[PDB]
Amino acid sequence: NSNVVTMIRAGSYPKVNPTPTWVRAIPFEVSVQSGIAFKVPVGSLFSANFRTDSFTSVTVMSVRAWTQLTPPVNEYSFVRLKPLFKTGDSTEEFEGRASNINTRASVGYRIPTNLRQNTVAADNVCEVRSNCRQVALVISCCFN
Amino acid sequence: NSNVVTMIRAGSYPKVNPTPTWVRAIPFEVSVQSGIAFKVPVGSLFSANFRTDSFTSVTVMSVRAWTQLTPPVNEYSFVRLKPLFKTGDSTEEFEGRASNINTRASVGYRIPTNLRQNTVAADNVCEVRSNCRQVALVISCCFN
Amino acid sequence: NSNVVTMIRAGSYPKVNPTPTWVRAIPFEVSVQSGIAFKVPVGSLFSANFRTDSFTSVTVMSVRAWTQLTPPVNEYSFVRLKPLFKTGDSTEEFEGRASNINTRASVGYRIPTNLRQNTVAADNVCEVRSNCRQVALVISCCFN
Amino acid sequence: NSNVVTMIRAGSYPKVNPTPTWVRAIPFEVSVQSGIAFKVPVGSLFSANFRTDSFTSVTVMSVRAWTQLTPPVNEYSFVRLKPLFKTGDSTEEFEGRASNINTRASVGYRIPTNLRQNTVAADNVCEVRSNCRQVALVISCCFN
Amino acid sequence: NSNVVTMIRAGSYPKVNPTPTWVRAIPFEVSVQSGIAFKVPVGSLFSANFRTDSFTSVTVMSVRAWTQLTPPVNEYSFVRLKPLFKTGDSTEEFEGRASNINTRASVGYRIPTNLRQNTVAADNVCEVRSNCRQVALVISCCFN
Amino acid sequence: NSNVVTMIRAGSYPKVNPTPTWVRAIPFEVSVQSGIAFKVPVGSLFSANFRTDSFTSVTVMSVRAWTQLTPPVNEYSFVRLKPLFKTGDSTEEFEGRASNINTRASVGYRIPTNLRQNTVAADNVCEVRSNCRQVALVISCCFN
Amino acid sequence: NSNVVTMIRAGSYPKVNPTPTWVRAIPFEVSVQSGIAFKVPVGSLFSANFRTDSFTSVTVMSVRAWTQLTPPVNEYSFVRLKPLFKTGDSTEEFEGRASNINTRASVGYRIPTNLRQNTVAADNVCEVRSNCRQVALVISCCFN
RNA sequence: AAAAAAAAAA
RNA sequence: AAAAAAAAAA
RNA sequence: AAAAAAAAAA
RNA sequence: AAAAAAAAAA
RNA sequence: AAAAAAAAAA
RNA sequence: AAAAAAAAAA
RNA sequence: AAAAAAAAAA
RNA sequence: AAAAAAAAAA
RNA sequence: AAAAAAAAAA
RNA sequence: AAAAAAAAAA
RNA sequence: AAAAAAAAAA
RNA sequence: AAAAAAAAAA
RNA sequence: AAAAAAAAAA
RNA sequence: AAAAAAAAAA
Ligand SMILES: [Mg+2]
Ligand SMILES: [Mg+2]
Repeated sequence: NSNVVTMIRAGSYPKVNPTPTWVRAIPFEVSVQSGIAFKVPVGSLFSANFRTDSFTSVTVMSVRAWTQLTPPVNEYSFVRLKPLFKTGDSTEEFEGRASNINTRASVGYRIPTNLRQNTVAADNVCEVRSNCRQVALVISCCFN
Repeated sequence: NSNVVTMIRAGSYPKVNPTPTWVRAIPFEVSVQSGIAFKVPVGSLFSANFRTDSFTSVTVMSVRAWTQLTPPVNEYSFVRLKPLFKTGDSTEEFEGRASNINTRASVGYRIPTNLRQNTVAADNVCEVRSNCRQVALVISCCFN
Repeated sequence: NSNVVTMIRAGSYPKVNPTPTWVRAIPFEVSVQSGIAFKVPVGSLFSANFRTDSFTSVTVMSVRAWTQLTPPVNEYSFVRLKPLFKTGDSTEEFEGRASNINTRASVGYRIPTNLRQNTVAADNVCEVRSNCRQVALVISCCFN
Repeated sequence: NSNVVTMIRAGSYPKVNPTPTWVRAIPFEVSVQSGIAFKVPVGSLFSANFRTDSFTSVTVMSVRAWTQLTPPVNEYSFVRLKPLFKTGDSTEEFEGRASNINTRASVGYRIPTNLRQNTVAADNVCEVRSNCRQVALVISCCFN
Repeated sequence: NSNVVTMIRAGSYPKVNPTPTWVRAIPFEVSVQSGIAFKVPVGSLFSANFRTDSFTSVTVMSVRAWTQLTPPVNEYSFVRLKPLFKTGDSTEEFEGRASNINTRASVGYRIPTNLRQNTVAADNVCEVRSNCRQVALVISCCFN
Repeated sequence: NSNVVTMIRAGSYPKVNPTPTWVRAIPFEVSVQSGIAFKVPVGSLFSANFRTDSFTSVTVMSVRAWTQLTPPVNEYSFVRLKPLFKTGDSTEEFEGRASNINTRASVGYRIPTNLRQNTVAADNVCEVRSNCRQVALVISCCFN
Repeated sequence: NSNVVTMIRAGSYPKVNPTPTWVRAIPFEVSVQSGIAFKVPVGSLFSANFRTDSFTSVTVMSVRAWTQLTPPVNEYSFVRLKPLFKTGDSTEEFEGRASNINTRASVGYRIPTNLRQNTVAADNVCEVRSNCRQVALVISCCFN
């Protein structure tokens, strides 16, 4: 390959976009209480911590969750996800449980193409339930 | 395809990165004076206007330039690029000229793999010369 | 095949969901008045009569309608469907007519993937018009 | 694919059923005492918690069990299942044991076609034995 | 081919629709001010001038824009499009620039299937920015 | 497929037409008297009820007719069509009869390419005769 | 297949045996002391608990052992098996050790065809040694 | 990958 | 997938 | 290995 | 016959 | 399955 | 798809 | 056309 | 020779 | 293995 | 050249 | 059409 | 894609 | 013989 | 020999 700078025979000015879209896998944690569902805010996806503070909308594709702290004594960890949507919330409770007391419980869900619209900060992604005080989420989405 | 939310049989917690790299084509303009070279600052690449204010380093791959305003009376536009490098500046003057007085002049250069290291805000990319008061640049780079 | 109970070499605890989705064909009737459009409520889809009272949302895929009572004297039955959507109602009037005075008139419409979002009890599916006092609907949908 | 609503050339009124059958995997827990067998009631399968309260009968296909709490000190978890049938109870004691003290014990059994008849709330599925105070069951069945 | 009228052996009365959908490419202009974004109203798509006054909803598929008047002295034309959506506005600024001062600048964007829902008169399609006082749009859509 | 908005590399301004042609199947009814021919006016094809009020001309391709009300006592329905043309009316009487007293009679005719010219509101399509007080027409035409 | 009882064209009285042989995998536990070998009695294989109380002889094919309780503090479990035979005891000490302190240690041995003779209650199968107070055995044998 | 239940298509 | 024991079929 | 987003090449 | 949802198997 | 009209792609 | 009547073409 | 029940044949 | 139950192997 | 009667499927 | 919408044919 | 970055699948 | 000049490799 | 830099051609 | 109109057949 070349070891020096070389000329580029540029043509006309191209189509440009200073603020493009971005497909990402965003990791963040949420605090969870015993027997109570926690509504995950879409606003958590927009942050300088993820280089996404310039976005105001996002299209969520999938959600994965893991328990982030140990479970109560004698128990195995569990985590549940209930998808939420502006056009109508679901009543599914996708659940994962650990089979070793020292291991994380995990589960996830995919959003179908027909339900992949935008969401803003004030919207919620899903409800999280667990016997662990913290849950780690990894959300696959398209910032736009 | 599916019309409803479906379960994802998630496994162990994956490797994650909240602040990934980003390959981009960044468009911006610079002011140019007659007979004077303008040093293009790398700092112009880091801005909320490009969603890149969270980065402090960038690896430039190629630089393309176009005249952005009309040339002086009776003249055809021209633009020249002189690559700059922290390990030693080049003396090449890659030039493009218009063949129609109403059209932009354009030129570019590719940086070879061996010279693709990082640059920070205080560094300069290249020197620009033109008979036009403004030059539009489109820089292909890897933010990291 | 086996005539006795046999062991299952079960492994780790699986992913579970006590409240899954359900693809259905829901039959119900609506009362219709001469020259007046009847707005079909989505709420009619949630009922113990269909085993769907545990759901609060549904994604409608297609709607089919049949006249359920005889038409006025000297006439042939007819039924019209006008799709309704939260993002904007349609002005289509899909119509079917009977070709035998003693036979039902029928028609239907398919909702495209891009318009297959959720609906809740307070929403309406479509407007029904007919010269018959009752119309029988069969709605293909995904409860979630 | 289509982006708009389209007509369906519906024919005669079809055969319908407002209350269909449903093949499911039902997860629930039972409390177990040391040295005592717990009779699992079929009634636990009918609940609004599973969207099955509209059913009064079910055909069980298979039963899987996991210990749901930690075992006594110095021990490895174990779980046993004894199939029960209205025409004659079995004396099999299908057992699983953990090989790591921190892991669940698991086992299951399949019901042969010849023994797949209906069961009602007052009937029992099987007897559960364990050294753990709770057992998690996942029953594969056909609600009708 | 036949030179006279011929009989058609018609059967039963067909399914009919007096008010069908219509796929179109709608051309219209908007006034634009220096440094200010113009919100393009969906209402502009419904007009007797396009034979679309009978529609109240439309599904936009793509938007293309061209500068419609000459740019300021010494400049090249430019046009920018920022997609707007009821579920969340985008922050993309798709841009085109002219490479000849006497030529139009142009750009466009495609709406993905998952975001192709209906819009009504009060909704907005996108924001337009330009250095030209007028922009000509051609919107590909499905009236319904 | 894409889940986000994407750029379109638009070129020059295309050829456009705000008021295009439209191929349609138009359904409407006419009142018919015993032993009297009813001249079907072309004007009935132009109406807001069909989204065609912006057109003033139409090219008819084919005409189909069905009896729309029951026939007199003891009789079977019948319908006759006599094509009319500005350059010379036909004397054909294309006829259909029912073979069941409760069923519609139907018939149609195709206009040959050589006779497919435009017609305006004041023109007539055909003459209708029937023993039924109403006839339902479905006219295949090209609005222009 | 048949849904009713059907005739069997039986012939002469067959050879019969009310008390047949049985190939089994028998699970049972033994108590073990630190630094002391435990002689496993063959008599443990004959019990109503295994449905084998009607047998007085058995041919052992293989022996597998697992530690059944946790090991002493700071240690990994271990289990050793020394085969015993009426014609001459072996001096082999087949051993397994755990590689995780929370996991069972396991080992086994196969008896060659030439040493597969019968054993009665008063005979011993093998000697067991372990640092765990209990060992779980699974013996593959032929009851006769 | 096949099969069973609900749905859709053919 | 083959083999051994019980059973069934051929 | 294919696909989607950004980029580059053709 | 294929596909989508629940389940089962591989 | 082909064709005509509107649209999109190539 | 073939044939018969009128017409046209070859 | 195959299968199940009764019968017949082989 | 195949299948079902228990076991073993792969 | 085919056929006849009843049934089921196609 | 394929596809989507309206129409026509098969 | 291939490749690089982010993502998804296998 | 080939060739000429400088360089590198073979 | 291929490749890299400058040039030329296609 | 094909096609168009009327008829008949398939
Ligand atoms: Mg009848
Ligand atoms: Mg471990």
